Amino acid sequence: AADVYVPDEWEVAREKITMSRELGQGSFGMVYEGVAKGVVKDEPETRVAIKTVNEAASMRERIEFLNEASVMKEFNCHHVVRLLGVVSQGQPTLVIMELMTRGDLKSYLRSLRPAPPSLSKMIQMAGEIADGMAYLNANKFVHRDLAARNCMVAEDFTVKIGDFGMTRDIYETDYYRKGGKGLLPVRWMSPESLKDGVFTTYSDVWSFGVVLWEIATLAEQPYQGLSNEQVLRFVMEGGLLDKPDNCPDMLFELMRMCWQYNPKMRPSFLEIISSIKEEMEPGFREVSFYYSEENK
Ligand SMILES: Nc1ncnc2c1c(-c1cccc(OCc3ccccc3)c1)cn2[C@H]1C[C@@H](CN2CCC2)C1
Repeated sequence: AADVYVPDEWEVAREKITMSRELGQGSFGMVYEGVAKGVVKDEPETRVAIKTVNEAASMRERIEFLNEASVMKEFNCHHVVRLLGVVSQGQPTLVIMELMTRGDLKSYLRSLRPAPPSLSKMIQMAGEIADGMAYLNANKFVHRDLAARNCMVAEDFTVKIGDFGMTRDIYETDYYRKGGKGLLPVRWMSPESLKDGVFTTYSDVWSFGVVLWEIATLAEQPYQGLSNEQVLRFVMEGGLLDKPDNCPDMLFELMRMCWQYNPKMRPSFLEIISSIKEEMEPGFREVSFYYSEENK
């Protein structure tokens, strides 16, 4: 008997992947743009993103890397970035993913600053993100680091849920580190996450509210002008982000619902999609988790 990563149908021969450029570093190591052969059915070649570890010599980072990639093997949603494969045998350890050609949502939103995104465009982004999150929550996954920087933009401008590795510790389920060296995205965090480190579908809804505010401000810094320590206290004392200039009333109203102090008073992602579904593009019905037979 053994409890090591076991190569499966997701394993890809090393010789079938080439890297061509740097895309940037989120969790773990550099992400590269490249090409993988035989990863998509009836495509000989596929443009892909290829993720590495940060520290070559760390077996623990290696195992954690692969455990986190294995989580994605379960996901099949138009609004979540897809896993395409894994190179686990020998070094370097590689994770092969759907290439999101327009980069991260935060960088995208910043690029639109000098007309600004129309309400309809904003709603469309919101519903796509909420749909991805509804799928994940329905599959018992709590993202914990939802933020524009961890949503990704497709060639066709579809927003999809991305990097969830930044705040996952290797030992967390069995062991606690006293005090805590853990990374905490405080400006995106619910009062109960700030208080006790509790992360649920409800705290993901809180972060979603902050992503809406990022969309409406074109990725201004939430609580700009407060330190990290000041944000933590401010939000735990019931502080809220202000309504952005020229924010459509309906969007701010959504933020307000997501930012109920008590987690049980917050909408679910399904309830958010429900409230905005009529303002989504017609194609949303055909690609969404919300309208799929999985949504039961
Ligand atoms: N698919 C992609 N396509 C194109 N670029 C991508 C991605 C992903 C990408 C997308 C989805 C998931 C993901 O982590 C999953 C995971 C988690 C844990 C272990 C193994 C894998 C990475 C990140 N980037 C870029 C690298 C840049 C990071 N920046 C933006 C802020 C810092 C953005």
